[PDB]
Amino acid sequence: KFPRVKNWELGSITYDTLCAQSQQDGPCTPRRCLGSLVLPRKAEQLLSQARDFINQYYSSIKRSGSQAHEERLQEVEAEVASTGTYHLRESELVFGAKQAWRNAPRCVGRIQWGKLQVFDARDCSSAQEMFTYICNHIKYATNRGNLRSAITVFPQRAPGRGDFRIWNSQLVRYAGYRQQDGSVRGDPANVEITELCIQHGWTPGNGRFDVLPLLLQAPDEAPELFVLPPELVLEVPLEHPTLEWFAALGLRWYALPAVSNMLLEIGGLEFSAAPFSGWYMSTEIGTRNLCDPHRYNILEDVAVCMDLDTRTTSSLWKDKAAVEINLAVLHSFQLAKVTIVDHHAATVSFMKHLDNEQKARGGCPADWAWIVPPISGSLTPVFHQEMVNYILSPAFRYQPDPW
Amino acid sequence: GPKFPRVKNWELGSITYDTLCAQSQQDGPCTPRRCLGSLVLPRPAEQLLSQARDFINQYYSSIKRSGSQAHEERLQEVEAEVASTGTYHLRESELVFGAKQAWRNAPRCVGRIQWGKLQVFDARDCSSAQEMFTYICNHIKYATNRGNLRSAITVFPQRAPGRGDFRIWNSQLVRYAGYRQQDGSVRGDPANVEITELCIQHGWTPGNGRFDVLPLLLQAPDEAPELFVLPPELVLEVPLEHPTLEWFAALGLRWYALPAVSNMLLEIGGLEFSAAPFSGWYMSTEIGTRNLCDPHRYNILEDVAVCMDLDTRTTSSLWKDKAAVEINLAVLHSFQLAKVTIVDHHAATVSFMKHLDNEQKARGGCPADWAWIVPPISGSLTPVFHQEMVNYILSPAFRYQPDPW
Ligand code: HEM
Ligand code: HEM
Ligand SMILES: Cc1cc(N)nc(CCc2cncc(CCCN(C)C)c2)c1
Ligand SMILES: Cc1cc(N)nc(CCc2cncc(CCCN(C)C)c2)c1
Ligand SMILES: C[C@H](O)[C@H](O)[C@H]1CNc2nc(N)[nH]c(=O)c2N1
Ligand SMILES: C[C@H](O)[C@H](O)[C@H]1CNc2nc(N)[nH]c(=O)c2N1
Ligand SMILES: [Cl-]
Ligand SMILES: [Cl-]
Ligand SMILES: [Zn+2]
Repeated sequence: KFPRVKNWELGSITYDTLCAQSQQDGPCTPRRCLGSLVLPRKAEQLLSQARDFINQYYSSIKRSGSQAHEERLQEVEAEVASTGTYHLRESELVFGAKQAWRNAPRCVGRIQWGKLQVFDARDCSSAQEMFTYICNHIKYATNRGNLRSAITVFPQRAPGRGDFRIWNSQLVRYAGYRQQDGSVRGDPANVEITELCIQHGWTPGNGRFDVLPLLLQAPDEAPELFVLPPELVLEVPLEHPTLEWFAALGLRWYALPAVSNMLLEIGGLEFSAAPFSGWYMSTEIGTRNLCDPHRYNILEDVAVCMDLDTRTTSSLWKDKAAVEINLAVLHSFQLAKVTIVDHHAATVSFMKHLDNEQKARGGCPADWAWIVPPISGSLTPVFHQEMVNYILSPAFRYQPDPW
Repeated sequence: GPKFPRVKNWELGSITYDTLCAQSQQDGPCTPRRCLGSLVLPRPAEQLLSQARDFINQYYSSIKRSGSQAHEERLQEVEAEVASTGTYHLRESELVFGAKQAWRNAPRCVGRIQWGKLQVFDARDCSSAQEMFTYICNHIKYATNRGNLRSAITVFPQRAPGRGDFRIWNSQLVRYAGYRQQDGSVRGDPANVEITELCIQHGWTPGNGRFDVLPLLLQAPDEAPELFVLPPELVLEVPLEHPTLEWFAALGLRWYALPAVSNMLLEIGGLEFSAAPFSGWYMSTEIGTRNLCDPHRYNILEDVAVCMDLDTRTTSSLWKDKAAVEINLAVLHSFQLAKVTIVDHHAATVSFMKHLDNEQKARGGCPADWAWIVPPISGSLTPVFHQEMVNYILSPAFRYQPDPW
């Protein structure tokens, strides 16, 4: 029937009835679970999604059945029947953006979901205008290190017309230059975007942390290249509270995590450019970005500096170096007065969020493999909590690369 | 592309397709509408015969005699036996193949690289609780081997029509007592509170330590379980010390050498073996992270962090992470010093990636439960974190079964 959901540390049980509201298939079947896969393998419809969303909106303002609610439904209907599409009012877009964050199964930061600044950028007609909105978004969100969550929404997709797109996967990305002796200098995750930039006329650097320009694209136009003003990109030098040699590693990370390659779907409408930002959880930087073998891969370097036995796995040299790197990220962001949350505090807030949502909506869609942090899993409460994963709309979705 | 799940490793960029999942004949808990992958326990002769035939086919394939005269004859013999008695019996070599294949098929086990080297003790002649005990002690002595641990399974008689099961009530052959206290706390292992109280109900005189080895409650068919004390010399333990933190030894922590699971059901060709205890050797995180640091287990994290003089008043000091690493190191160092087989989570996961490649070639895939395969500390520092996995049920299988009481 409905999933019985148990927490194995406390022995407490809930039941998810929210999943019954899902209208979209995930990748699992009774024959086999594909829950660990990162990406998906691959007018009456629009109208029914539209109506459902308008229903969500009016219920949320506690005015279901009001004349305003009936009129709005007819507007949507008349617009679709005539034009094949429709448009949201700003207040609907604001509600929609918040629900999409709220519904995002892979996000451990959802306790913050109702606090989101929404910039309406739907009156955008050029890449140059896109750039101006983006600079303002960054300036607002960064806020001298007192980070504020925000989203900017660019014009929706229209049939038989190219999309508005930001080609970069994030607003801030460090270059990855592939030197022909096999290796990569910089961030291996951004090799393809770096090359795309150079090809579109960017003068490349040759450092480990060169901030990339943005490639911005208006419909059916070649993308345009814009360099972000260095004073807009707040960055944090990494040092360690006790290990003085750590700063000599020349490591740093940027303050603002702003994803810019995802599609925002609201009521059947699709926003192909809608970058969103919040603040970092430390493990993203300290564990994944710096310690992944296919990223900066600094584990061995830090270990050799800590004079650890690199010869055998059984000395746990990797685990020790990783802890210290995460410590340095936390220490450095704290010294710089830049908002950051550690994985213990984040997962503790998520448990509170699960409980809030259980009372509010009867469940919470969550992807266990993503919610549990990449170091010290079972040391956090979420490890011991069963979760149900399913797709609710409004939603953030992946979409193909524009190139 | 091919019409099978596509499986990617995000570290290496390499891609495989799982075709083995096509052979699954039993559903798990997921649907296209919602994934239940994270749940720990998810919820007639014609039915027996098809399970039986499938297994005999599997057996004859494994010896490259599929379609042979002996194959058709063994099939014919299984149908005849089921037809006249409602059940059938496995030849010795079929039981051995079945036991190894159940291990090979176990989605939650990271140690499967070793699957082909499993010593199978045939105990289907056992007729008493006392005899079960003799078999179990023999298993323990062989598997323990003075610290040079050897994988083994002992198989007691199958479930039979209208007759009680053979059962071992304890969840493992070695378990530390958990004594419920007057204030509500637990002395010992909280995981074992219930089995401890059952032992006392059945006549065990209880100790009062943190590490009292429990007696075994053993049940022969249609009889009350009998109580058996393991002679201490048979139960190898390892006192825990740390290679540099000299005070760690003073904590008086220890763990037993042999992980031997005893409450699972071994299913083969529809036959059900309700008592089939199996053992290997530990991965160090099972002891160092889960058993010692889980909040609902021994919960020693704060004790150790205080000894290490860490800031336990704030999450951002990473005092939990720091203490947990040193505890795992102590586990590894103590087992190594004691010459008792053990594998760290890095070596174990590397060996499992090797296993995945072997099985891709041998069977076109490998059923695996990501959440269980990725270790409870240092997750993304191990190669399995970045490997997509397909989970599904194959038979022969080890299955959960309800508690006997
Ligand atoms: C405010 C503090 C926030 C924290 C601490 C946080 C934390 C996280 C973390 C750790 C991840 C995993 C990312 C990865 O491993 O690659 C994630 C993913 C995600 N977050 Fe949040 N987040 C925050 C704000 C937001 C906001 C404002 C939004 C949208 C409005 C959002 C939506 C998402 C989405 C859609 C993903 C999945 C990304 C993907 O699948 O590629 N988050 N978050
Ligand atoms: C040889 C060394 C072995 C190692 C290092 C190993 C490792 C592990 C680990 C770390 C787990 C996770 C347990 C947990 O978190 O509760 C596990 C589970 C499991 N193992 Fe292995 N194992 C080994 C041998 C065996 C053998 C010999 C068998 C059977 C013949 C086996 C069958 C299983 C099964 C069925 C589970 C799942 C149990 C459950 O879900 O309660 N393993 N193993
Ligand atoms: C709003 C927000 C806040 C935050 N702390 N992290 C994020 C995600 C940032 C992030 C971190 N590592 C990696 C990625 C890339 C993910 C790519 N997808 C396709 C798996 C993104 C977003
Ligand atoms: C053969 C074998 C080897 C090994 N290293 N571990 C095991 C599992 C032992 C084990 C460890 N922690 C916890 C448990 C309890 C299992 C809980 N199941 C029933 C959900 C069992 C078995
Ligand atoms: C294969 C596996 O699904 C994949 O590597 C996932 C695991 N969990 C994750 N969790 C987070 N937060 N971010 C990730 O990129 C991943 N990667
Ligand atoms: C809720 C979650 O499924 C549960 O805590 C699981 C997670 N992964 C695990 N993995 C292993 N090896 N052992 C476990 O007990 C668990 N517990
Ligand atoms: Cl990032
Ligand atoms: Cl154990
Ligand atoms: Zn699933």
